[PDB]
Amino acid sequence: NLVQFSYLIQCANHGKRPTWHYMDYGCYCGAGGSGTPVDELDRCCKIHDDCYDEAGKKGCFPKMSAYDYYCGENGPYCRNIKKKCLRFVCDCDVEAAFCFAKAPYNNANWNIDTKKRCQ
Repeated sequence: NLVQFSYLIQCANHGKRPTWHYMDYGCYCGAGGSGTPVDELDRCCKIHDDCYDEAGKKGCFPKMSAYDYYCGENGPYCRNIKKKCLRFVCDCDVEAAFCFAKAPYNNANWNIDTKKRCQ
């Protein structure tokens, strides 16, 4: 999951910020998953969790291999067609990489008290 997701995030945001900046943000960007998303970047992470829960109920995890993608001028896009579970997880990852690149990064929402703000 994380290695290829990091390449898609870095492609979409052009290098603006390191992937780790999105790993402990709000209520949903990171390990847990409770409460209401604190902002539009946090809503990106919640949709990505919904997407990964759907992929798991379709038997798409663990990943058979690396999915196919290309980083063009355009930003990243997925290229698997015949391998359906690899295309489904890549779609989840590239929609969150674009969402992240377009959402404002609110520095006050990095590493919050999640037991309190999301519960």
